Order: sequence, then C-alpha cells, then structure tokens
Amino acid sequence: NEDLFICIDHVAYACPDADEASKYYQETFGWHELHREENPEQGVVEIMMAPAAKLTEHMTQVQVMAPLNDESTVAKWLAKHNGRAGLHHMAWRVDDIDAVSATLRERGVQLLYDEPKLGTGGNRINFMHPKSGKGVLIELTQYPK
Amino acid sequence: EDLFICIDHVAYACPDADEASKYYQETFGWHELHREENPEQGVVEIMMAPAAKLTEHMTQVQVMAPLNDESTVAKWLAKHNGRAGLHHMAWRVDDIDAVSATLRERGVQLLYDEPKLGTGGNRINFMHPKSGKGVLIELTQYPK
Repeated sequence: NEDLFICIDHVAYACPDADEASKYYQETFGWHELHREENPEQGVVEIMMAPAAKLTEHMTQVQVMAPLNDESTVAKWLAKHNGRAGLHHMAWRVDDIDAVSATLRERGVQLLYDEPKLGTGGNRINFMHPKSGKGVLIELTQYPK
Repeated sequence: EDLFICIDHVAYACPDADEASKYYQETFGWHELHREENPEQGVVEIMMAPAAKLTEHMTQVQVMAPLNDESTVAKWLAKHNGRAGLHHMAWRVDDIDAVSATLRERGVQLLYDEPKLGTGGNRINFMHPKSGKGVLIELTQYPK
C-alpha cells in the first residue's frame, strides 16, 4: 500500500475568456480568484478559483484556461469541440513527482514527459496519456519545497 | 459571502464502474469508499478518494456506469461516441434551499424547481449548462 496522491489539486476548465470566467465565478458563485498567470510563450492565460478566500490543506481549485492565440493547446482543444467550453482535465497533487512518476511507470502508466516541467507557479508537472487516465487527461502536480 | 463549501466530487462516466474502481485502486492507490446501484435509474455509482479517510473538504471522484442501454449514463456515453470521461462537477453546500435562492436571485437557471433526492440521501440540483457556462455543475447538500 501507499497513498501516491494528496488530493485533487484542481479541475481545469477551458473557455474563450479567462478574465470573464473569473468575474462570473466571483460575482455569481461567490468564488475567489487566487492566482492569475499569463504565459506568452505558451499562448495561454490561467486563473485559479476557489470557493473560499483561503485554501484549506486539501481544497481543490478550479483552473480556468483561455487562448491568447490560435496556436495554443487550449485554442486547438476548443476548435476540436467546435467552440464548446468545458472541463479539460484533472490534476492530482503529489508530494514527490519523481517518486510517484517512477511508481506509475512500474504500474504500466505512461507519462507525457520523461522529465517534469515547470507548470503554473513553481510547480513541477507531467501528464498521463489519456488512455492511462481511462479517457480522462490526468495531470500530476507538485508544489515547491 | 461564500455559498460553497468545496467541490464535493468530479463525476466520471464510463462503461464499467467495477473495472474503473479496481483500476483506480490497483494502479493509483485510490480508495473505494462506497458503491451504490439504482435499478430504476439504471446506474451504478462508486465514490473514490485519494485517501482511506476523507478530510473535511476532500473532493472525491464519482465513477458512473450504466446498468442498461436506456440509462442516462448510457445515452451520455453514446452522445460522446462511447468515450468515457469527465461528466460533471458537484459543489457542496451547507443549505441547498438557501443557496438555490441566492443563485436564482442572481439570474442562475436551475434544472429542478425543487431540490431532488440523490444517492446517499443528498438533496441536489443542477445548473443549466449556460449557468455553468459549458460544464454541468451540480449542487449537493449532505443530510444530517
């Protein structure tokens, strides 16, 4: 036995306008914007929303993603769904991406990257192949230190 | 003020709930907390958690599978070309009646006029895709 995952870190939601999604969540749902990052090189803008002003240990957030250009992954995804905004993927928080990644590989799970890369913030991330997720794109994410 | 406690669970629809759960346990080390089977709705549901014990705001994964071809889960699957995947997100609330009122008062469209009964004895309702702007968002209150 061994718990590889701390909790669901966030559920990613793709849409055409990230700042609009945030205002809506805040004003209509009473959720809070905890982080907003714009990745020029990636052509994507991402905002983290939470049902509370302060995160609790295992509080899952909602990550809103939006395109900055037609070449971004989100844009291509939106195109694949003919402009239909929706759930994109799930991210599961891990204590040690390397250790866990090694474990998953043994289990027969295949990862998108051989080595973790920098995600939103100082987080090291990787993804499982869709099939490994049984139809769901599942991201692995570890917070710094 | 805050209308939502936390994301209660993320629903995942698939052909076989049992196979999915075994996979989650064997490969991911996740834990199966409860299993439910509703023969009238023709649906089997299984609640999974990344830990054996749920912490107060710990979100679970709800695995959904059909008992027959006439179930909404089967239709959703056919609608999606047989591809299993994320079905919806559910947000937990302290008082479903109080929150539903606030939501409507703010122009949100709810599927049911009055909270419905779901699995586990939970009162629930949903927001129209336009309300959840793309994703199906469920509202759920625990019975205590």
